[PDB]
Amino acid sequence: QVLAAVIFIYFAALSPAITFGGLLGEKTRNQMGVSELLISTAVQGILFALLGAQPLLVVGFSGPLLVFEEAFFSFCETNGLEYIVGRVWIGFWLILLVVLVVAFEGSFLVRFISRYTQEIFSFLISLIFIYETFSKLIKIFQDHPLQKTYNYNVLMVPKPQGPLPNTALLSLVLMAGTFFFAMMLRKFKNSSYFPGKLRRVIGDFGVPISILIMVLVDFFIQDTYTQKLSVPDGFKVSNSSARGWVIHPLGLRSEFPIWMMFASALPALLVFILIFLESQITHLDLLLVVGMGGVAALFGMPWLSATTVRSVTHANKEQRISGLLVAVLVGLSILMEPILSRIPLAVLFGIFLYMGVTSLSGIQLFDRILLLFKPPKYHPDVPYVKRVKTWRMHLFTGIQIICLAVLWVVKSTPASLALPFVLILTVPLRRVLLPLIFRNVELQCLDADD
Amino acid sequence: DPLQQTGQLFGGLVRDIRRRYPYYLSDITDAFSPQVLAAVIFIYFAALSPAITFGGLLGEKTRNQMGVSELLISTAVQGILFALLGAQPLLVVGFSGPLLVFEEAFFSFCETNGLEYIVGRVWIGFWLILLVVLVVAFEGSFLVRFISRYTQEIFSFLISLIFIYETFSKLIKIFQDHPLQKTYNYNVLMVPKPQGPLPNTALLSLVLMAGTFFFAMMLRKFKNSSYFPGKLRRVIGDFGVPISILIMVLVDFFIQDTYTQKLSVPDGFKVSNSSARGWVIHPLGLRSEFPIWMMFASALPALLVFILIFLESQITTLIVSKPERKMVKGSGFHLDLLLVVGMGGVAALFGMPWLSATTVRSVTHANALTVMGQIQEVKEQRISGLLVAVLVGLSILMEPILSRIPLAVLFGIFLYMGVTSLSGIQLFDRILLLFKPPKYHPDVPYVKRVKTWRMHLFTGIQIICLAVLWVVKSTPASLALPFVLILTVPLRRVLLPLIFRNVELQCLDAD
Ligand SMILES: CCCCCCCC(=O)OC[C@H](COP(=O)(O)O[C@@H]1[C@H](O)[C@H](O)[C@@H](OP(=O)(O)O)[C@H](OP(=O)(O)O)[C@H]1O)OC(=O)CCCCCCC
Ligand SMILES: CCCCCCCCCCCC(=O)OC[C@H](COP(=O)(O)OCC[N+](C)(C)C)OC(=O)CCCCCCCCCCC
Ligand SMILES: *[C@@H]1O[C@H](CO)[C@@H](O)[C@H](O)[C@H]1NC(C)=O
Ligand SMILES: *[C@@H]1O[C@H](CO)[C@@H](O)[C@H](O)[C@H]1NC(C)=O
Ligand SMILES: [Cl-]
Repeated sequence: QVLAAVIFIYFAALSPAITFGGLLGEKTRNQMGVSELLISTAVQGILFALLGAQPLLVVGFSGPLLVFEEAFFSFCETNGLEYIVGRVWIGFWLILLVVLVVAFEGSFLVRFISRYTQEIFSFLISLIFIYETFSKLIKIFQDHPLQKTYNYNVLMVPKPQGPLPNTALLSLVLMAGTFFFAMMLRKFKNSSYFPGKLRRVIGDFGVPISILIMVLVDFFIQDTYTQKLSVPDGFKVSNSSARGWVIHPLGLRSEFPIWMMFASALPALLVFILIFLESQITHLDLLLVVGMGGVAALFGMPWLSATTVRSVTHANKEQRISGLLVAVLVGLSILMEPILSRIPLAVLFGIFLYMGVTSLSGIQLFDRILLLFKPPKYHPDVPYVKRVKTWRMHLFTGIQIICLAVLWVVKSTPASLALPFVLILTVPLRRVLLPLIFRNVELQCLDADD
Repeated sequence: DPLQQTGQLFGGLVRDIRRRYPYYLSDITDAFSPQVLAAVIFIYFAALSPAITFGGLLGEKTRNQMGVSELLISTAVQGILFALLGAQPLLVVGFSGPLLVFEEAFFSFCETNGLEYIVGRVWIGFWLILLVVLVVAFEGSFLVRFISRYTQEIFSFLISLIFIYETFSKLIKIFQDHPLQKTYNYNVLMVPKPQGPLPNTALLSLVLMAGTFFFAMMLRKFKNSSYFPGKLRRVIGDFGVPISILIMVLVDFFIQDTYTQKLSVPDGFKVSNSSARGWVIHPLGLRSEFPIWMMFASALPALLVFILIFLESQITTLIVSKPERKMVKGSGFHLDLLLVVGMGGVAALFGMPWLSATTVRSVTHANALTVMGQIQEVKEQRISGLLVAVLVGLSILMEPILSRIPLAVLFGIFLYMGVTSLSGIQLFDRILLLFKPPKYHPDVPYVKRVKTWRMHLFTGIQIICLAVLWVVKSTPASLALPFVLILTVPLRRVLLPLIFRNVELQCLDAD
């Protein structure tokens, strides 16, 4: 049973890892791509299985880190600075910050983060995925428009340099099909058909089965082009003309400025905020995560977070061996270059939209947002309807919606590096400003801990 | 009882009239509701598009003896008269697939034997009128007492499956006409139709069909949901199919440079081949003399056509007028059979096609007028079918609005129609129960009082019958499909009691 459980924890680890880094590649001009994230996830999984206190957590790239990497990439492109050396110095500031945390007693702010901030954070991260996949679809339709005629001798060796006949519609079809198949396998896992063991096994592999089906569909279409996953053959870096394997803190093409080394403290404090929040939703493990992320930043490798996983690895000392096996197999996943380069990006974007929509379903803020449109006689048995009036809970949800709108406006500004600051500013809003608007009983009934 | 044998001649017809015609003012004023307008807009497309497709196919199979215009005019006139005079006004009278097979087979016979096709059709219609008057006089329609849920559900499931299969085959044909290629010809002529492969036509057709089906199903689910005010929710859910059609038509309208196949109607109210025939067919030949023997040899094709129309039309009437669908105003079988076959025979005199009651269209029309909430009641009237027939008749003059409707949107609508027509069939429920474990079977008598492997054996015998009927539909002896269906009537009554116990037979088969 252990040999079967390590197969399951592979694919559950594989599907975001091949997705996010691909996103990261398209967000970083392949300077920071699939291979860096895969090898970083492998080495950090090995080290976390060997040295971690709690092996129930798994380490991997997540959405908030991707948003921060895009914010820093836009910051560097606007200021003309080098990106990955700034990442190196942010990492150095992370080592010094976390060793100060160890020198102090610990993180005493764990009680200040409430259900308010976690709901706002998760609803913002789920809203980012849908926006990103729809923006990618719009970009594909802008690259290859629906025209009466096309130039049928375009050159495609670096990238398609002109419009193409059926690429945009096939990308839309692949995205919709992958999302639909993932949602229906998720439905089938909770249905009443088939034997229960076989139904649960099939529904547990909902993402890999949909991925395999859509990859087969695109593979058996011969003439139409669809953009594929950019994966190098071996242990090589994604963009060799951009950076080497080891990245010196001084400079690659231009030396790093004196001012931005000491000013690297300000973005590095926000990395620690983002790692702290999503590890709390899912301090020795925080030490290992931040320290390994800062060490891996020297090699141009991504920071990871702490995420929880289902009880399949609990049924596998045994759970530490399973983590080491899945980490070394994630390392060996880069060796399967042909079957990873035959995967379209539209399949991964359908999976991306599926993960966003699935992540929306467990949030009480989303439940109240749906409760805005229902009549008051259809509101459920939950205590925040029986003990809080409909107008008061609607005002509460409207305030949270206003906060989400403020966060989305700030993320759209050029100064989008201040998103963790504005999002941690909701704790002074909850602990100070909300008791002036609401009463007490409504406040312990709405964002009640559980 | 609506299915009884009285000794007085034309007794079933006069009692059908006496039981349905007092409800005429309620049949007029029961339609004053937005759901009836939504049903009109739904059934108009659902009855116009098969008329266009079958008229084009008929004009291809013959030498334009019977084209799109004749089918549209006949459908409009027969629908108007059947709505104004019928005993079951919720039936939809239109062309069907077996009728096309008979018309091409009879055209092949008349071309081989050198006879005139339309005059032979006229004499077939005369014999049809004679046999339907004789059958209604003898009250022969009571024979449909011998059609139980076995034959009804087998026929309804077969028709729904062929509908879904035909829609998917149309989509696959659209893919085959415009394949996914590396390169295309830029100057493809478009005047009769596209003469070659085109980019973005197959995939956009698939996207339009999928989007229309998805919007129809989501707006169906919104009707039974708990969101929005209840009145607004019911109004939006009632117009779910028109809203889906409008949304995807607007999506196709805002895409400029991509070709999609649009709905096309003939121009003007004229015959398809003015040289071959006029408006009125003379029964004593048109250019040559009509032989006397074929005047008497029309009895066998008239019997075949009467058997076809009788079985589809009466099994449709038993399906729509089931007691589980909460029909209260009453139905009619003798009057409906008399009207359908008599107007078919009269329309054959003008060269117009004869028509029958179609199962999928009539079930869709009744389902679009059923008030949900478990079924409370059905909005039954004579205005929705009359307006659908009138709009089919005026659809030639509706060219600027019908030229903007792509065929893929209607293909998604047809897929939605087939999927919703599967619901309500116990054979489909047992087919679904074949895949569920016995833990999750519902609280129905045929699960509680019947062992689960016996229920599965009953379902498997029905699947064997469906497969045999599908094979008969595939082979060129497709006109024997009703007769093979007749073979399911002794199968319930003779062979099944040898292998099943009596309580299991009244539990699995009921009324
Ligand atoms: C490769 C597999 C091929 C199929 C081989 C299938 C061969 C096969 O064994 O299945 C028989 C199975 C019935 O099995 P059976 O009812 O005896 O066993 C029950 C069943 O497994 C339920 O799913 C369980 O409920 P839950 O979910 O745990 O809550 C229940 O557990 P418990 O709670 O009572 O203790 C079990 O007792 O279902 C079918 O009849 C046809 C399924 C459709 C067959 C699909 C045909 C494609
Ligand atoms: C919810 C609704 C879903 C519906 C999906 C239906 C798919 C049917 C596919 C039929 C293909 C076929 O048969 O394609 C046929 C053609 C080749 O035919 P040819 O050589 O021109 O034949 C000419 C024959 N003549 C000469 C008689 C005219 O192949 C292709 O160009 C490749 C089509 C690939 C289809 C993939 C589309 C995406 C499907 C998955 C979406 C999730
Ligand atoms: C990274 O690769 C891209 C191609 O996607 C290239 O345009 C860019 O110049 C590379 N970055 C370098 C060389 O720094
Ligand atoms: C009309 O009839 C003639 C003779 O049967 C035939 O040749 C012709 O194709 C038909 N159709 C048209 C449109 O003329
Ligand atoms: Cl049919």
